Amino acid sequence: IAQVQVQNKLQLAMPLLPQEVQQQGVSVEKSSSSFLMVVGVINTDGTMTQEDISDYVAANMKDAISRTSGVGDVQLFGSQYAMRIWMNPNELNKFQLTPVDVITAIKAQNAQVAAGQLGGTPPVKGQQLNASIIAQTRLTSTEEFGKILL
Amino acid sequence: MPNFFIDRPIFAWVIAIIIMLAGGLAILKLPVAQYPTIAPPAVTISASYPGADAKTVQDTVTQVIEQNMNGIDNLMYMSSNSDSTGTVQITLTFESGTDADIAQVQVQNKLQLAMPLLPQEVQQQGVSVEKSSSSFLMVVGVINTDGTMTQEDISDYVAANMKDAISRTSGVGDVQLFGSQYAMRIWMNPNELNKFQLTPVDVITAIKAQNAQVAAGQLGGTPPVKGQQLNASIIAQTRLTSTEEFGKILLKVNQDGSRVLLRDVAKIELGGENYDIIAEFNGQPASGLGIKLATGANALDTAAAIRAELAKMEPFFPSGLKIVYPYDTTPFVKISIHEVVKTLVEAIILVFLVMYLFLQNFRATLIPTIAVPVVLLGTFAVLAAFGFSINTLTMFGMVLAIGLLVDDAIVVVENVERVMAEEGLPPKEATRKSMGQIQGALVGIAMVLSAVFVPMAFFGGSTGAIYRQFSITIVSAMALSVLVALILTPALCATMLKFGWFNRMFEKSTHHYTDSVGGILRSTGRYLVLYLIIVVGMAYLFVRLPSSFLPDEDQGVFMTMVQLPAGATQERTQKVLNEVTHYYLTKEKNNVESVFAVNGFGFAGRGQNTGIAFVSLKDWADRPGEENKVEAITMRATRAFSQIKDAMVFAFNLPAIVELGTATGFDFELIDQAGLGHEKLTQARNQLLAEAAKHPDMLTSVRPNGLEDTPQFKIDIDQEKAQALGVSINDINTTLGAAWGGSYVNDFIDRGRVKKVYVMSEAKYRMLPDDIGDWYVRAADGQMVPFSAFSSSRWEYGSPRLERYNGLPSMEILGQAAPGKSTGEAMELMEQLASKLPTGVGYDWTGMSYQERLSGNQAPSLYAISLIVVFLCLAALYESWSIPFSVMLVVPLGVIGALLAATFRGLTNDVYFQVGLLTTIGLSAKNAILIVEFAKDLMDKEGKGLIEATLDAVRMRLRPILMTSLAFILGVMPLVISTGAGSGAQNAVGTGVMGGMVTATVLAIFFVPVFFVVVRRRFSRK
Amino acid sequence: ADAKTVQDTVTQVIEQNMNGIDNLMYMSSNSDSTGTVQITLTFESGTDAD
Amino acid sequence: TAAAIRAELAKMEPFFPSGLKIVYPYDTTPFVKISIHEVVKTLVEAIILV
Amino acid sequence: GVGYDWTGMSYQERLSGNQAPSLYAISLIVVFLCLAALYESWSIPFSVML
Ligand SMILES: COc1cccc2c1C(=O)c1c(O)c3c(c(O)c1C2=O)C[C@@](O)(C(=O)CO)C[C@@H]3O[C@H]1C[C@H](N)[C@@H](O)[C@H](C)O1
Repeated sequence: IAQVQVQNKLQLAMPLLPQEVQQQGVSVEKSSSSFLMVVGVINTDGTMTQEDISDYVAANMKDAISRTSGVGDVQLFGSQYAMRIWMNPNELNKFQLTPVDVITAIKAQNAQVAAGQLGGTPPVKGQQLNASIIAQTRLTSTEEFGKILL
Repeated sequence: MPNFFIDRPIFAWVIAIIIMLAGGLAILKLPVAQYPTIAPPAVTISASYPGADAKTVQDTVTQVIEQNMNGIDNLMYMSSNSDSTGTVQITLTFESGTDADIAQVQVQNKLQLAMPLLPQEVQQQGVSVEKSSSSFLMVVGVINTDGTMTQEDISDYVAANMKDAISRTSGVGDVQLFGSQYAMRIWMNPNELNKFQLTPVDVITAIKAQNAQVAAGQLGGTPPVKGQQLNASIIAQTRLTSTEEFGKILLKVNQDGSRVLLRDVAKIELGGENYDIIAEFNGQPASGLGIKLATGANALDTAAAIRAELAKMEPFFPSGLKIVYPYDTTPFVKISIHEVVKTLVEAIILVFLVMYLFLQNFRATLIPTIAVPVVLLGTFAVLAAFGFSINTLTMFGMVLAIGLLVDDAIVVVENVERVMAEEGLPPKEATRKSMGQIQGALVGIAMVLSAVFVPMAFFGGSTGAIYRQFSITIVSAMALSVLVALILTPALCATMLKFGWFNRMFEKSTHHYTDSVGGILRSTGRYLVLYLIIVVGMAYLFVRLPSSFLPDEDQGVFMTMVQLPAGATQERTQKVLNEVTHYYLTKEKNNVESVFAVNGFGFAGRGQNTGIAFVSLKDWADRPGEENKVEAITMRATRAFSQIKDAMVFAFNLPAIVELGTATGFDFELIDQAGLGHEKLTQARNQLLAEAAKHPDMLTSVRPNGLEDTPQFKIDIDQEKAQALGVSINDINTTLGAAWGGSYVNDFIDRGRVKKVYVMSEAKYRMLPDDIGDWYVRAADGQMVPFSAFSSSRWEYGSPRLERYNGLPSMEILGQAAPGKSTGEAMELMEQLASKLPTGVGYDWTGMSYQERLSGNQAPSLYAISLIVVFLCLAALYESWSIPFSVMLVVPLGVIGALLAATFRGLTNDVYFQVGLLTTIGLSAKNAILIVEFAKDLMDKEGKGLIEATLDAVRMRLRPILMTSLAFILGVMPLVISTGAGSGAQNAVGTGVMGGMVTATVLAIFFVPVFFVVVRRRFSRK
Repeated sequence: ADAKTVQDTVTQVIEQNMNGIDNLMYMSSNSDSTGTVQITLTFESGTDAD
Repeated sequence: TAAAIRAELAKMEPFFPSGLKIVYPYDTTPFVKISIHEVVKTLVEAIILV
Repeated sequence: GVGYDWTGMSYQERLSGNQAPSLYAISLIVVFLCLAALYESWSIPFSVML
């Protein structure tokens, strides 16, 4: 309960938080101040980096560990990868663009979305062939992004 | 005690009255319900996004959504599928017997956060979070019989008018709809619409602000001005509330006073919300309403009340509203129940009759017969005292118990009409000294006994529970008995207690019988050989005896499996259903009572491609033999249902306990592990599978439980051109979207009930890649362009459904053990075959195969602890690390009688039989104790001589044993062992004992006296 | 500005739904002009509120 | 928990990249394991002086 | 097509009413029976209870 009770209330300020909080979701949890336990993960053959690890780790194992009883908070000594768009001003000052511009890009060319489909759900008189209609996908490599057309 | 009680037996009747009273309150205070609660508590998480496709749900949806299920408490494992029609299930099964209210919270309330990055399309249709269960109490259906009502008008009405009816009645654990409720439908046509230079968009926004709700002051309320007197409430804009009002939206005005309404671009109409599940019952528009328990009410009352409620209310809304019940779990209980107390009741009767025969008497057969009932009736408030409840598990729980209730009664009165015969005092000291010799024995055979039962309430999971049902029952029954025979029986029969051949003619075979045996015991160890044979041989049987859970049972309903091929489609899957309707209505009128089939479900995943069809038979009555029942009706179907097209149609009987661990089968999920993608996994998936079938030795039938890559028609917006042509990528996307997957504008209220509104183009314009075209965007300049303008089409393959095991992509494969082999030795091959696959590809077990794996085998360790405490108790009924060792070697004698349910009958080692196989080693080793007591009693007291005792001690026993032994073996052979319908576990319960009882006697009489000496003498040697 | 408007819009829904829920004795709502609504559940005594 | 955590990872160890080792720094478990056993020895032990 | 129930105090009230004629009954019967056991006499109670 408490954990309960608390998020009854919370929950009625969701919808006043700034969208950007919001959206990195808020968390509630119960647990111990101190740490149970710390789990190194280095790599032998200098085969990956500081970064690389922290992605693998988050991509790999921060999961299950948080999702896993009485584990009730795993810090993560690192961060997972993200699509990164270290801008440069000079330029967008040159070709005459602001991040705003850059951004709106990023939502458009990097995006998943939702057609419908050919055997049309409520269909017609009398039809064979039904199948989905796929449009825009979600970008997927360093590359896709910054070939985005500005 | 029973000495201080024989005395005041006026008391041991008060005692006999509370105990009794308490099972009347408790009979009343008792739940009743087909089974109890034996599956682990899952929460499912349902989601929808009109027109997605998989990646586009998996990556807009499942994920993240995963990613953040992360700090709920007891969870076992999670999966998750995302398929091609919006949906996301996401069940998360949890540890043994958590709190369901508390999981579900948590689960969800940690959803609450989630949402923020769930996409505005979803956010709006709701994710709901809720509890496993996807079949229970009854399923009312609502039909027309005019051709008046389509689906939707029927679904509507149901939702309109009865759904809450019902969903509030004593029971009724929630209602769920076999339809929709009207929808403001709004079917665009890019023609009648490009003519105005209008996209769906402008249709969209229009319907938005033409139909909303706008705030608006009062007149005072706030701070007002000196001396007002008017407060009212201003009433701005209000939801539209018809097809009319809707057809009147100024989508455009051109300078000619121009009137571009909605219906001038579309067509308004009351519609359904989802259009893609065609439900009919008997050829006929349908719209059922499923409805589940209530958690601690009573299947029996509850159905009543729902039948009730319908009945008051079909005096209403026009045409035929005929309300069928094409599923009820109602009979199947009642009809059980009725046949269960039929068992008790009669197994008493039998005591009485097998009570003339052994005792010329009457006020003695009047004893067992007010003592069982008083042992039952209290075993009703023990149940109600550990919550339990009245269900097919618990019921049979006391029938596989009868044997030991009964016995314990005759056991006491009959020690009395031995000792009050064989030169003995009146009732008085007859009892006092009678009771006396059994007193200790009677107790102490608690202990020993409890130890061969308790164990069993400790087991695994889903399974363990069934067992615990059985375990308590028996215990608190049996252990109830003892206590009632040390108290109401000593003082009962001690207070009322005073052919032409059989009498002296039994006093014949007895004499003749102990001779025989007196030679057995000259030789001595002669038969100990003829024993090890009988040991040895059990051992051969145990192994041979097949395994399981609960023998399937006929339930008066089963199912048909339609499953049209790749890209199928509704229209063309109906036809299939219509045949699986016909070839059920026609070639089976004397049994099909009602086909209720529906396309767009087949729990393999949804979509015009698949339906499923539940038929519900006529009453078992009207179904004579073998051929007229299920296994059999379905037999013929299945075979008569191949010869059909290229459309695979199966039929099958539901499993025992719907919600639970079916086949003895395995469940095997392939997980993903790294980068490997859909494809790579699809590679592993296949390799492994193919592997598997080159090993029919370990036997098998591995299957992907899930779907092939089908082809995908793929648009593909050309961003450059689109800027270029002056055309917003939102307008494209949208317009394609709402043309084709429809979108859901806002709501409106329809004769009192807010109801969604959907906007999406007629079908005519939306069927074939070839129509893409009809569809035209306004772009920046008033120039209405088309697709080819800025988009290109290509076919692809990809997934309609997409698997993911806790957090992460995963397939799913299930197959059988092996005519030959064990579920366990088969797991273990399938895991070597899994050993040697492309790195990345993991593999892990679910369902059943978490059960079976985890706990799984424990028969062993739990039985050590009985066969141990059986000893430690037993020896201190005796004072001897050795004499007890004679009461044991009984165990097998009883087994082989049981186990020849192999080679006389077509059966398998299954809970119903083990639980038997328990009940039989009660009677048995307590024969053993009594006997080897009587054989102790002499020797210890009046030294009555090494064997002199053994021969005398059986000498005085062969009745009691033969007495109940006779009661039972008839007690069980009734319907139990021969039965038409509502049965099965009937057969299971009996055949077990019935056979295991035989020997438990027939072997016992001779051996046990053997045993006694064989061991009392060996332990004082040379 | 919305009388019945609320009662059909939030209140109803929230009610249709208040089934299942153990130990529940009676429920009792009421819309409102200002658009506030109070559904209310009350359960058989000594039930576990939390 | 620790057992579970530990035999989670343990469950995802045959499939990390190239050379990547869970190591094990600061973990507070095994003392409370050893410790609480330390005592136990003492029970048996001073069974044996008595 | 119109009717009623009670709420709060009342529905408590009515509930507390119709309960007595059991509360007496069962309580009697419990004593009568106690006396029996106690005074070993299926008869002595009859007295007392009268
Ligand atoms: C793992 O759960 C299940 C497993 C197997 C197959 C099934 C289900 C299942 O739950 C299920 C349903 O719950 C429902 C239906 C159903 O056919 C099945 C299964 O086949 C049919 C239904 O959609 C109609 O017949 C409507 O015309 C009604 C109902 O909808 C339910 C389920 C929705 N997903 C839910 O959000 C809604 C309110 O109730």
